[PDB]
Amino acid sequence: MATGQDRVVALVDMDCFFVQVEQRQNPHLRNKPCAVVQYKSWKGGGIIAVSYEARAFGVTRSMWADDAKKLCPDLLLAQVRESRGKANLTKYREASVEVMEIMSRFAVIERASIDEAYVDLTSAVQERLQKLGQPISADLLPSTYIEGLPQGPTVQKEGMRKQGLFQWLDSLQIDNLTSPDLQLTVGAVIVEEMRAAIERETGFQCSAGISHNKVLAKLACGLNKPNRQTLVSHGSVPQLFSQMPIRKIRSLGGKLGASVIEILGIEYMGELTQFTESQLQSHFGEKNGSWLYAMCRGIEHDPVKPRQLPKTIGCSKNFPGKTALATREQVQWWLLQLAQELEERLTKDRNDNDRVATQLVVSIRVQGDKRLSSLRRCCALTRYDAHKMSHDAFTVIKNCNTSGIQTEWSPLTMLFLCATKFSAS
DNA sequence: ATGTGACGCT
DNA sequence: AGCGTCAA
Ligand SMILES: Nc1ccn([C@H]2C[C@H](O)[C@@H](COP(=O)(O)OP(=O)(O)OP(=O)(O)O)O2)c(=O)n1
Ligand SMILES: [Ca+2]
Repeated sequence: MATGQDRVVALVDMDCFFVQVEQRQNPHLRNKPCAVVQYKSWKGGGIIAVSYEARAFGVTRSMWADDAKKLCPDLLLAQVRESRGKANLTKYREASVEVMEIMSRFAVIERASIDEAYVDLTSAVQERLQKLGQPISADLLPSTYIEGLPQGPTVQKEGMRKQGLFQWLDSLQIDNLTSPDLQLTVGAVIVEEMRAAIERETGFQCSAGISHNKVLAKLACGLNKPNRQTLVSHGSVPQLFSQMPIRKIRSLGGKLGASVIEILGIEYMGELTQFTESQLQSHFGEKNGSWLYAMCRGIEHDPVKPRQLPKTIGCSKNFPGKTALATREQVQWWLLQLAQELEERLTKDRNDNDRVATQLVVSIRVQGDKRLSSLRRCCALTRYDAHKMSHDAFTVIKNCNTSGIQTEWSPLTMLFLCATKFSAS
């Protein structure tokens, strides 16, 4: 029996992260229907983050502020810092590197997103079981939800959870330390603990998902939001997946999952457990078949990586519709500004992490082209110089102008510089 | 006309 | 090397 209960993986996401960061800075926005805005010019600005009070009005990410004011009239709005013509997210990066430092103190983290990190707690948990030859109280888990529980023979929201917790806390075997359920339970305490520190030392709230692998830890987190954690066990999986849409799983949100639906003619994840391993390999490849077969039975061996630091530093600028760049001088100018921000971020990164980028990546967009990026060329980053970068960034794309006149440009919907291929310093 | 970053594939 | 997929 290849348990599928080898590791203990947690996943922590900050609840309406960007909003909180503003709410902490501006006290007047806390416990208020509010949102983070970007570029007031076009339609009051596009929304990139929504407080959960404003999520009651139906305000969502990717929506113009003017339109959201029609749903939530008294929607308080914070604005994003702007840098040389573009939005600047230095505040949330600096606010993110805060939380990572804290999660690091407990265990090794994989920076999935800016407000997310994965934690492999196998080592840490076992090193607690020896120091705790004794039961586990419910008071050590005041925000933990046991998925699937309760059931059988407690009316409102926190009325339950308690029962599901109690029903669970009885069933577990504190005697058997190899008991995977016991491990997750202990991890949840450890997760509860680090969460409390995050809120104490930053003032920020977050949800967490605890399970045996990364993908389940992900889904578990999003189950009970906000400021709650959810424990998904091996036993919760079959009953859970049977009603759980496939689109609601990492990687399966894309067109892969779309085909998987219409190819096999299904809806939920539990319906994959029928098909053999070789069948799913026959449709989606040896890699996907092996993965889907394991994952539909709640198994995934994609490991948590010691990667608290990114591998690519980049900044983008989009020029939608008639705002496209049709001169060499606009392009020359913007590439500079883009390279200017990239430089100070690089010199920053260097002074903190003691490392340097070596290869400059340039990427563009044209009009009448759907895909996010059309062309993309590497360079060679040797000097953190906002000019040498952009000048070379121009050089590696100077040819792209299809105009007979050199002063113009034929046009760009987007530009994207990216410093990568790092090296130790 | 919403506006980074990681990874797989050829 | 360049492009495609996926998600925050
Ligand atoms: N397409 C996106 C996705 C995220 N973010 C920013 C804003 C988010 O606050 C933060 C993380 O977004 P999440 O998807 O993790 O979810 P939220 O933090 O917005 O709230 P919640 O966790 O309650 O869903 O990164 C963004 O600007 N654009
Ligand atoms: Ca979030």
